Amino acid sequence: GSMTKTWTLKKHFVGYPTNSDFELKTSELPPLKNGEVLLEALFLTVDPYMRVAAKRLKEGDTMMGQQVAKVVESKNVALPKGTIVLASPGWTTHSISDGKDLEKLLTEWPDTIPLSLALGTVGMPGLTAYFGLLEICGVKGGETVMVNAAAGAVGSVVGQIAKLKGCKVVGAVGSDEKVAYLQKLGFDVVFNYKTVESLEETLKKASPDGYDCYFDNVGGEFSNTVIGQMKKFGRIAICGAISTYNRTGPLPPGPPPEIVIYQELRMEAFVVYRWQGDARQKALKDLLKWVLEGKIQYKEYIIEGFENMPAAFMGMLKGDNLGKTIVKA
Amino acid sequence: GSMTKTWTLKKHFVGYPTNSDFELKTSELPPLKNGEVLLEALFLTVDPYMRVAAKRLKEGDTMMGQQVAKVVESKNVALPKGTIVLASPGWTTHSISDGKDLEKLLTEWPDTIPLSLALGTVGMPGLTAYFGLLEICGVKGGETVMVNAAAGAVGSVVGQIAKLKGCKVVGAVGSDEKVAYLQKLGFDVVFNYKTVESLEETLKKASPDGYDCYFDNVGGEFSNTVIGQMKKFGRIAICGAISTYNRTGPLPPGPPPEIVIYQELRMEAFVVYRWQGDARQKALKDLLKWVLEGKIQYKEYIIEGFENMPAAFMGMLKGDNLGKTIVKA
Amino acid sequence: GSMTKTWTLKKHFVGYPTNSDFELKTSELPPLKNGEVLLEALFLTVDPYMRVAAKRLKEGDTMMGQQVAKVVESKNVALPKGTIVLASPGWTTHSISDGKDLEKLLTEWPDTIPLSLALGTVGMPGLTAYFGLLEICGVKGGETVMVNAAAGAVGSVVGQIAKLKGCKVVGAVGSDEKVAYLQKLGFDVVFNYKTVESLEETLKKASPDGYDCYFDNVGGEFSNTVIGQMKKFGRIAICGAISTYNRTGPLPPGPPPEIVIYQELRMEAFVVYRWQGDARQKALKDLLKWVLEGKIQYKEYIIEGFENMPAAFMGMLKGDNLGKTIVKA
Amino acid sequence: SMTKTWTLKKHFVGYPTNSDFELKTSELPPLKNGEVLLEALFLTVDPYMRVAAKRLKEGDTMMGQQVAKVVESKNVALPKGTIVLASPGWTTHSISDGKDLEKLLTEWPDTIPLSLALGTVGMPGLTAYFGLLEICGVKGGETVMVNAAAGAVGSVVGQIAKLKGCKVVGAVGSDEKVAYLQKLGFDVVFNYKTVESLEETLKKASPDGYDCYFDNVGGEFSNTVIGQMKKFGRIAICGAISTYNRTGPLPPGPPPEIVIYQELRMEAFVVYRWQGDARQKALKDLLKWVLEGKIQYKEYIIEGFENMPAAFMGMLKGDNLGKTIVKA
Ligand SMILES: NC(=O)c1ccc[n+]([C@@H]2O[C@H](COP(=O)([O-])OP(=O)(O)OC[C@H]3O[C@@H](n4cnc5c(N)ncnc54)[C@H](OP(=O)(O)O)[C@@H]3O)[C@@H](O)[C@H]2O)c1
Ligand SMILES: NC(=O)c1ccc[n+]([C@@H]2O[C@H](COP(=O)([O-])OP(=O)(O)OC[C@H]3O[C@@H](n4cnc5c(N)ncnc54)[C@H](OP(=O)(O)O)[C@@H]3O)[C@@H](O)[C@H]2O)c1
Ligand SMILES: NC(=O)c1ccc[n+]([C@@H]2O[C@H](COP(=O)([O-])OP(=O)(O)OC[C@H]3O[C@@H](n4cnc5c(N)ncnc54)[C@H](OP(=O)(O)O)[C@@H]3O)[C@@H](O)[C@H]2O)c1
Ligand SMILES: NC(=O)c1ccc[n+]([C@@H]2O[C@H](COP(=O)([O-])OP(=O)(O)OC[C@H]3O[C@@H](n4cnc5c(N)ncnc54)[C@H](OP(=O)(O)O)[C@@H]3O)[C@@H](O)[C@H]2O)c1
Ligand SMILES: COc1ccc2c(c1)c(CC(=O)O)c(C)n2C(=O)c1ccc(Cl)cc1
Ligand SMILES: COc1ccc2c(c1)c(CC(=O)O)c(C)n2C(=O)c1ccc(Cl)cc1
Ligand SMILES: COc1ccc2c(c1)c(CC(=O)O)c(C)n2C(=O)c1ccc(Cl)cc1
Ligand SMILES: COc1ccc2c(c1)c(CC(=O)O)c(C)n2C(=O)c1ccc(Cl)cc1
Repeated sequence: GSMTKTWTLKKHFVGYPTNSDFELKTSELPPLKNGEVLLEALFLTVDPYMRVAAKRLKEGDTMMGQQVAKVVESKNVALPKGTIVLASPGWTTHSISDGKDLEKLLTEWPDTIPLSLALGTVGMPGLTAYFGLLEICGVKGGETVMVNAAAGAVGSVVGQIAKLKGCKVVGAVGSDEKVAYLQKLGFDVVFNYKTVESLEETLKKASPDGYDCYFDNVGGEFSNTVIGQMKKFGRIAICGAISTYNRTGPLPPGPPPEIVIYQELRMEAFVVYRWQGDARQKALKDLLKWVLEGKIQYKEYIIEGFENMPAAFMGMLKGDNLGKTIVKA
Repeated sequence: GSMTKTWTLKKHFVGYPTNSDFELKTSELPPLKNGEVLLEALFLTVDPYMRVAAKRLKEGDTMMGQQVAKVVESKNVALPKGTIVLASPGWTTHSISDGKDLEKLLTEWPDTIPLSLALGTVGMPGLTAYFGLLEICGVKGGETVMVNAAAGAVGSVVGQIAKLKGCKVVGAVGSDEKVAYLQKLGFDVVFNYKTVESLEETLKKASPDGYDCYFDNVGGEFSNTVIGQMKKFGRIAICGAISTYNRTGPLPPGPPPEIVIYQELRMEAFVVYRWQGDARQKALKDLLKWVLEGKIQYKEYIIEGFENMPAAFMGMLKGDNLGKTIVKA
Repeated sequence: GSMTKTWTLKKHFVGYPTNSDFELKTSELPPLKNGEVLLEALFLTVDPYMRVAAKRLKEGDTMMGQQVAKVVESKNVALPKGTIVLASPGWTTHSISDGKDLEKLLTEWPDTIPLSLALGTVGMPGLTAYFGLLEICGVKGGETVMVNAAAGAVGSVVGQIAKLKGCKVVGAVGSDEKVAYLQKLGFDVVFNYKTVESLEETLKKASPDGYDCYFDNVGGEFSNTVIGQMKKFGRIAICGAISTYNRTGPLPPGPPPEIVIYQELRMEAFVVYRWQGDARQKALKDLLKWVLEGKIQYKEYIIEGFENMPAAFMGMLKGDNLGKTIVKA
Repeated sequence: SMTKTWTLKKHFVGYPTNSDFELKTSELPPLKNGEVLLEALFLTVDPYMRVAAKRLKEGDTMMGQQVAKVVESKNVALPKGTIVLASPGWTTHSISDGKDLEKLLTEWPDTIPLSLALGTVGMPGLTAYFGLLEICGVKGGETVMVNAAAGAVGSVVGQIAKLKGCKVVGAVGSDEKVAYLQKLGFDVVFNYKTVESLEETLKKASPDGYDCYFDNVGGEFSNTVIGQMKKFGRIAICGAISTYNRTGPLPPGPPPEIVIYQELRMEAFVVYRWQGDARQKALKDLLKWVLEGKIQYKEYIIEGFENMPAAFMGMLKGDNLGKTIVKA
């Protein structure tokens, strides 16, 4: 009896996604069964991983993704109308759930921050920065950390956790606007990797001593240069490689194995969902407390309208976003 | 006084080394001074690293390398005539030393094994396999381990230590004679990577479940294929990358970061000389005991004549060697 | 005074252009000076060369390009109101010109054909096909000509001029619709290069004798295969290499010089603007006359709306266009 | 009669190695009508053999040309003592029927070595002659880039360019070769192996660019040269020796943006395209220029048929200054 809107993949991406690769559909959801609830999207997220996972989708399928939603119709006594939850039905305005696949927000979640932070700094990207930096990289204080995409959802949290842990932070971003923003946040050195005369010279001057840690979101040639300036036994958290997600040809060369061996680098990739239970719960509480204390400032790149969700995904891949990209329903 | 012969790098290598890139030179060493000794090479080693480190030499320099030598003339009572030592004067038949840079063999070294094992299984390559497998890969027992160059000095020791730790071993070699030899040693699966119809399908049949560990001596496209079949949380010891040492053009593409990230691989490069003191002495003794007890079989590829040292170096780069490549003086 | 709209390059392209790389800007043009005129764009062209030339622009500059325009205000007696001219002010709807850089259409230009053909078959792309085939390739009749992008502006004119000169034409295109269209036109063989089981096998069956001429618009691996089937002393007109314009990494391998040398191939690149004066005028008249006689059928891929000019440029790079891509103001 | 023959034991992997060749001694049959027995005096080794050996079956004889003399004859047109060019491969003695033999120039004097018939006054000299004068189309005054400029073909290219009034920028692989070509008078000569940047070196050697490019090397080297060709510049694609011994994929191709913008003309060629009167005219011109001192000849002589594999391998690695020749 209820209607919904859903973004589906009409055509597989070639290079960057385009508007014609998506198709909006209006359908009628089935009636609720006993124990089910109807969820209305309040905020939806778009994330770089969707560019990679989309290739395993079939044409006509719904784009994957998480959202903050509220119950608008309930046949479940535990989930009354008004309940806020995180759910991953994909790019859709309304969806059916039985309760098992839903996640309530932290009990201490205050009204002083937008619910949309549950998809960002106090959500999956913030957890990625938390464990990638503190556990994979293992910063203990005083290290020099290189982080790229430093003005995005993950990188901005990485740099600010590093600063509050007593580290020096060198950040790479793709616009002068992002450089200014992170400078205001207090990052030690920030530069626009698109306009540097020499990426090697820039990284050398940013830290003549080398780099203890590298939180890598970009991959590709950029990371080959960073590897040449890691300290011996330096540590790389392989978080992402967004410079390759939209590639049409072969991957770029790897770093010269001469340098990798001499540098005896430890390089570990990770997926945020590895951490669950009490470890995950504790990381969310730390992130919430740091936001409320101002040690982590949040900024959101809000795109208004479900109909503009493809445009938000496409823009984020191209760096339009300063901070977590969010679609307000 | 005494005469000597020395192999020098006449020209920097372009692709594989050739005879024209080396020049034998005969010089007269000065008489011995107080505290000096004259060393006569008994066995000299050639190793893949020399292909890469030679680029940092100047044309005319002596090729670098280690050797087992004996004192044949002494003005140093602490190093009497007949003393056996390890020394790294380069590709030379005779050399003068004062003692500081000389390393005696293990005191328990028996006459039942060749002195040349101090350059191989009970030497630098054996230590490389030892720490690369037990620490960097961190084998606990029961893992499925992929080792390439599995019939070489390091790789053959890797597979044999893995077998006595209870691991399944999948070895890749370059000739049918190497396939047969390692099968007789007991390696679970061994194949000739040069003649298999498809490296990917071969690795899948050798272990449909994937690979817990990857001892990587080869790098390049081969490692790209192995990475597509690593188990989640799989560990890679980046030991060498010999598939690139003789390249004329750019490095090959890197591994797909999509697989590296989702499988959350740990990948650490290492240099054998990192381990010193009691850990190194303890590893040498473990290797020596394993040899005498038959747990580690040794095979040497002996090339006779100092004048054939370039041919041994080139042949080993071409895969001629079954076991440690050694030049008998 | 008069208002105008201008497409600017907001960001340098990384891979394929995206909407985020362009910015529409509204300006107020200054008053006309004596001898100047105000031009209103009727049709604008987008062309592959713009993907490569944009690299030399500064961010904020106007995208380069040609257009058919009409004088809407004149202080120039030679250019009264209503005059149609070709002009190259870039991607702009209104512009000021002093007349020197303007080109009137052929005096015999009839009302029976679209004005936009002055940007295509009876314009710059038609001149590229004309001189590239008749002069650089030097077809005299009876040759077998391989042309790729055979359904684009240049390639479609190449194949049709080749057919009317008595040549056999083998065309490569990127869709089955383009295969069907060119087969109907009378091209001897046409195939979809994206779906062939083996590019070499397809080209061998299309002409077991080889290829006398190769009009190359694509470059890359495709041309490596074509070179492997050129007749001895075959001629290649290097017109474009669009398969590399949107690359993120290094160029692909070159053709095997063993084949290029033994086949003694003649390869000459050219720019259409080399030909001027009477030679250029003669070609324009030939192209118009062939169009009016039906020997050259024209097709246009029309995108309506100046605001959709970036989308027409991007679509053409992705093969959306059958025939010359044109933006109707 | 007995003979000695070098055969391809194993197909090459990278550069040829000593083990890839096998010397075989066989007994030739007696002569029939019109047949002669040839004794090799000089044999040539050439870069093309590295590539043509890929079409051989293992056990076959290595291909190649040689100067030979008739030591036994049943052909009146070819008496004992006659000098001829023959291509029986790497063999000390061979039987021929006369059809495939070529007499030397009739005016060939005793003042020059016979072995020049395999070099400056032979196939490599003809390659430089037609490659430069026809494919590059030198008329005089051009700035000419020639690599392998101290080899058989490249040294003749640079000297024909000098006598036509051209500026010559030559690339070689040793300081000895740099000194030899600087002494000959080449305008600019550099060791491409020791420059820190090939682009900088070519930029300063000719800030104006290059009118012509005689290409013996190919690969990355030629990608750099293409970025410095003047508009409408001409490239003679003679060889690509930097790729003959490759084990992996070819390097990237030249940047098409530059090739199109500069409207470059690039034509490959094989020396045997020219025959009859055009070939004869070139041979005469080359002999005249050698006798007049305009083309100096230098040979890299390796003595002994048994060292022919070593001469072929060394030439591929740049040991040779001038044409590599094996003295039987
Ligand atoms: N391992 C995990 O579990 C995990 C979880 C979440 C995210 N990730 C990864 O972390 C990265 C960041 O994700 P996010 O959610 O925070 O997105 P984000 O950084 O907010 O947005 C993507 C950003 O990447 C940059 N970018 C795009 N193309 C680029 C290129 N070619 N070179 C360099 N930078 C480029 C752009 O910023 P500039 O203007 O600075 O270029 C853009 O703003 C992605 O690689 C993603 O896959 C991993
Ligand atoms: N990091 C360290 O401390 C350290 C120390 C010592 C050695 N290493 C490295 O460990 C590796 C083994 O060294 P080693 O002394 O034991 O040499 P080795 O394996 O005894 O000899 C090299 C072997 O590599 C193989 N090979 C050559 N080219 C190859 C290619 N393109 N692809 C695949 N395999 C190829 C050949 O065997 P096939 O018949 O299987 O091709 C050859 O026998 C080298 O990469 C070396 O640099 C590292
Ligand atoms: N030298 C000169 O003076 C001159 C002048 C004008 C144009 N040109 C060149 O000539 C070519 C054609 O230009 P045009 O104006 O006629 O454009 P066009 O062919 O009308 O449009 C470009 C076409 O190229 C094809 N294409 C795109 N990406 C490709 C790829 N990766 N591989 C193969 N084909 C691809 C697409 O058709 P498919 O469906 O077949 O992919 C597309 O329709 C371009 O290379 C251009 O630079 C040269
Ligand atoms: N008809 C034809 O098209 C034709 C006929 C004959 C020869 N050729 C070609 O012309 C070239 C020269 O032949 P040639 O008979 O005169 O031989 P050559 O130049 O006397 O000997 C080959 C020379 O090439 C150089 N070389 C080797 N490897 C190299 C590399 N990787 N990069 C750059 N230079 C390298 C060496 O000199 P450096 O010390 O300067 O490196 C070596 O001396 C070859 O490419 C051959 O195939 C073509
Ligand atoms: C990846 O290319 C190289 C280049 C140089 C290398 C190595 C590898 C390795 C490791 C290997 O791959 O064997 C070593 C050990 N190299 C040395 O220069 C060296 C030699 C002796 C000492 Cl004491 C210290 C360092
Ligand atoms: C670049 O190669 C990939 C491919 C797939 C990936 C990721 C990275 C990452 C990590 C990232 O880069 O954000 C994630 C999370 N991928 C998922 O498929 C996924 C999607 C939804 C869920 Cl619930 C769980 C997993
Ligand atoms: C680089 O790949 C090759 C392959 C074959 C080649 C050549 C080059 C060259 C030129 C060179 O590079 O020297 C020649 C002359 N090839 C011959 O097969 C040949 C032999 C005899 C005659 Cl009559 C005609 C041609
Ligand atoms: C792929 O590398 C390039 C880069 C720039 C190019 C071209 C090709 C071509 C040819 C082509 O289309 O391939 C042209 C014409 N370029 C121009 O910049 C240009 C010059 C003058 C005018 Cl009036 C208009 C455009």
